[PDB]
Amino acid sequence: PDEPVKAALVLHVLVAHKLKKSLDAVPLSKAIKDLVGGKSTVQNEILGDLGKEFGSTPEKPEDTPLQELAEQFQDTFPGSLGKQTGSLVNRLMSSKMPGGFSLSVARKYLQTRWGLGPGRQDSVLLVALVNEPGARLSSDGEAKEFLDSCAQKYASGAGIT
Repeated sequence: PDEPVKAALVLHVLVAHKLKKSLDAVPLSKAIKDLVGGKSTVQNEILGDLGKEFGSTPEKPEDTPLQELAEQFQDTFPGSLGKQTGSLVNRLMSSKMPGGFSLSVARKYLQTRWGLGPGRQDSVLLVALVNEPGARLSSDGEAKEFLDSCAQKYASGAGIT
């Protein structure tokens, strides 16, 4: 069941996080310059977080849509955690979660309750990153409806259990 991350599960997530939009809400099949409109600050900031650890920069950003970037990047993507792509995960993990909820106790619960594996537990924090709560969760038991619903949206992908 275990397989590494696809760039359409790690970087299509990130460009939906900057627009504060949903997964189906972006058209997914058009270029970055046409996505944001004419804001021209987030457009240079999308290439800011698309160029940190990711073999940093492609041959040209604004010619490919959100798939046709990633089909080029699969031979360059080693299945990394993310330096500051994956640091937005820790931002959710400290600002919106109760006291005593760093990534040690979370990654235990993703395996010992549902069963995902470390190759698939990267791609379930990112579907937690697109739907963040508006406030910090006031109890440890609030991770039983927030974090469990991320694996149910992950069940709309490969669909294991």
